[PDB]
Amino acid sequence: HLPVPRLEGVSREQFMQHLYPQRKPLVLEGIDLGPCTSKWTVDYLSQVGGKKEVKIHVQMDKNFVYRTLPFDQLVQRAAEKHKEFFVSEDEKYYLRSLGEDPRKDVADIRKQFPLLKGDIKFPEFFKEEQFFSSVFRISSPGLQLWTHYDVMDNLLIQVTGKKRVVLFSPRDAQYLYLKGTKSEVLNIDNPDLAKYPLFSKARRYECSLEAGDVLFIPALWFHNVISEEFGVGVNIFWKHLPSECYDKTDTYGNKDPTAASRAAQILDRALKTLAELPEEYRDFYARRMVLHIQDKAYS
Amino acid sequence: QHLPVPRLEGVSREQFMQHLYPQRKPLVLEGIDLGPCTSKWTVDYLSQVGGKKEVKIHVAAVAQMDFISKNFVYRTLPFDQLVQRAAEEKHKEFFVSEDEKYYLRSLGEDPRKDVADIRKQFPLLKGDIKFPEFFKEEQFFSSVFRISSPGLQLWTHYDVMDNLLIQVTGKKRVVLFSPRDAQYLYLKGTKSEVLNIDNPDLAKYPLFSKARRYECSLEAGDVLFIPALWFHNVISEEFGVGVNIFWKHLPSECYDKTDTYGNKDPTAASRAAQILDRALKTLAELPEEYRDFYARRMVLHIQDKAYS
Ligand SMILES: O=C(O)CCC(=O)C(=O)O
Ligand code: NI
Ligand code: NI
Repeated sequence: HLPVPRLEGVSREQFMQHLYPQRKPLVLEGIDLGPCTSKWTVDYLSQVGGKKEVKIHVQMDKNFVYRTLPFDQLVQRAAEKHKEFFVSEDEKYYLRSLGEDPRKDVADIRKQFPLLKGDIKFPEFFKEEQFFSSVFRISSPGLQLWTHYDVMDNLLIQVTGKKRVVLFSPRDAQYLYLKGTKSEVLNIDNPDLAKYPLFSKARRYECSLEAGDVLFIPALWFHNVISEEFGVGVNIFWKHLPSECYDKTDTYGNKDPTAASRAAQILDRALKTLAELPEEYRDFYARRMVLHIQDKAYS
Repeated sequence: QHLPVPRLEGVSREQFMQHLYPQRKPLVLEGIDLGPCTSKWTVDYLSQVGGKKEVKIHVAAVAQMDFISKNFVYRTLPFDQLVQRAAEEKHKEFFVSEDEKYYLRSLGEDPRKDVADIRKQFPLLKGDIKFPEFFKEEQFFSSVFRISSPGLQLWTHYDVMDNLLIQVTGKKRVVLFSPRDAQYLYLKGTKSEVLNIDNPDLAKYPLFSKARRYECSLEAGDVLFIPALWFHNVISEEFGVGVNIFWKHLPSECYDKTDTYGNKDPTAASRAAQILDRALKTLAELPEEYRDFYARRMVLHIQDKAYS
């Protein structure tokens, strides 16, 4: 239960030249985000944001179904056991902003919530060219989000309400039972070691974003976010690598850099060759392979 | 773990070939009619009937031969003379030290083109020995003389062929490791860095600890079956003469035609490594924080789609 460092009065420069390079999670207390942290009450937020349709999600596994609703009702229901309901009386809601055409364009609080945007100052921790996306994350009290990872550097700004989040090192990948970018273990707290023995060797870092706190999540770091109370956050993705290194298709910040994806493909070719020797020689030379990859491309 | 390699007597060409062989495990066979070699081949006889065919030889100043440091030097001798020296302890004449040890491993006339064959190169001697007929004729790949000074310790290597190591004279301690144990052995090519296997430097080679070793000793008359890929480490305990017979377990097509020894890995496997070295080249131009993550993705993938 390692804790992630909290730090006050950290500077633009201090961050970029001395903290950022450490490549480790870190929360930043007392940054100036503007008025937003002060005036984004459920009652204000509904008014300002508007009634544009936002794609909704309704401990989550598919035990959730997607819906849609007017932004203003999304928030108001997020706060509320909601009276009117898509599925249940004790429904829980969850927003994750997306562009107009989700497969074409990234989310961006500027373009999509202009009026609300003017209320928040994103930390100037990266260069304006490196920007990737800005995302509203509004969830209801208690919601539990599977443990995923993102390929962009991330700033998770907690604007309103509390929120627990626990993180894992990229190197605790093996113990994570990775189905793509998500991990199989839903309940982080008391995990059925029965079903997944390895999840226990994973060193977890924990921390709790209080309204106004900023959590930095380096590229590749694993993280579970549980909304202690109701609240709205925004996180900001940005390109750590030269812009050419990433996936063009990717408007979520989830697809590996092409390089990873390319070498992962030729890897499947090497295996298609190997596969034609009797299992026993195939086994042998596969292990001889991972031996190689470890000596040379590890740390 | 320290296991024993089974020792079976009166095993027949059919049992071995049908029952024992497909098990793919080490096995020693006792009491096989090896021909008269086993009683005839004294050092005096071998010098004589073996002749003066000049042979390439390993000379070493220390029992524990080493490829990392390469603490031994290639030389040549007339066969008879090699035998004669291998059987002494001290030496009148010598390449390096009065106490130096010798190792013969029979080679073809032109190693670049010719596999070694006891038949072709020591015609008179092949007369005294009846190779166990335990494989199909067509798959016979090679047959090698092995002659060593007492107390000489070769290194842990594996071979790509199946192999019958025939212990004609002297006594040989042989410990083997599974091919799955590759991860514990600190290999560099078909060789292992761990030289001292009885008193291993665990400070230097920690993983060597997880390695489960089969052990067995070879006495005159004993024949040992060493399936391909099985690591093995031999130590002639007193001066002895072995011969060994490699042969193809796979479609002859699968092997590397340029290989006259039995080391070079099946072309396909070799292929996959040139391919893989390509992936490891493209990925390599990602920052290491990243590349490292995708390496570990890669091995996770191999242990699933490609391991046993
Ligand atoms: O007998 C020896 O000295 C070594 C034999 C060996 O390594 C083999 O037959 O593969
Ligand atoms: Ni995320
Ligand atoms: Ni060998």
